[PDB]
Amino acid sequence: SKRALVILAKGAEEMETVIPVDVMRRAGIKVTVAGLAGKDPVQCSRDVVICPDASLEDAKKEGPYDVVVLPGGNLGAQNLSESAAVKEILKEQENRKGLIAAICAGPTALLAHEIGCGSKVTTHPLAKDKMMNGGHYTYSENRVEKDGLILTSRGPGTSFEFALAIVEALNGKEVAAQVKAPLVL
Repeated sequence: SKRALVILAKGAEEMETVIPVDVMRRAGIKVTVAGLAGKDPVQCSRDVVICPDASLEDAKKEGPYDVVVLPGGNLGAQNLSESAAVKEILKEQENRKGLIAAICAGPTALLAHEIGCGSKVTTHPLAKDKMMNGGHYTYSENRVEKDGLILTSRGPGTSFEFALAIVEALNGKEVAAQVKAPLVL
């Protein structure tokens, strides 16, 4: 049974964190919502407050994940980009050859941690310049971009496609389709 690690830092975009967690869980994949700052509730960009399942501190110890997903939100992505814990996890996930997914401003975290340089990726239009600084990536405008183990999406309204892509990547076309239907997309 596939496992997903979702890192939630304050400033994180609510819709971008909940949609993938919800979706992935609908797909029978064990999702762990780890609060970047601990086990305390996290205040997201639009003030909705989420209680983490656990702190990154603990979650990190729970062996590897088939997918580690980075939510968007300017500030949230900044918090991640400045976190040493996230740096070690992303790097482990890239050596271990696992999947890394980031939506909206979230991929600018792969940049800060030098993850997957050379991959084709996408971001929120307004996060393109930051993500492209230094030309270490090749930009794309598709709603969902997947270059090997690097899966990126653009924003809130691409979350469903983002999340379903992860599902397909982890459990295949059949499961993603079954999960998708009831969603009324």
